[PDB]
Amino acid sequence: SMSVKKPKRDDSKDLALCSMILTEMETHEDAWPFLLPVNLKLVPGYKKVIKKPMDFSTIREKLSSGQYPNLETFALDVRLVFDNCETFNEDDSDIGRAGHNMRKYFEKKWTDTFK
Repeated sequence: SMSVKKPKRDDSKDLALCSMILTEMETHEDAWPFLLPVNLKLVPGYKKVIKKPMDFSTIREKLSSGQYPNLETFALDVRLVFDNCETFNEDDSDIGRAGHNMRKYFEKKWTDTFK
């Protein structure tokens, strides 16, 4: 509360570490469904159904331009990528499986880096 603060967690390396995680996600072989925004002209249903599209390129641009105020808003956008994928794709499809694999990969790196 006012003039009463928890001890300062060092957040000075957060930007660099989120960039590293994002690099690892970008270079994973199963990243291909997520590298670029879904083409809303060419994919029926996507625009109406997925209220907040997100992809790795868009996360990378947001990261590089100071549009994440803290590491939790970064993790929210990454998880959005996988939540969208599950909304639109059957679990038993290549893209559906890609999304489960990538979410697992991400959550481990996240825990190991920060928790």
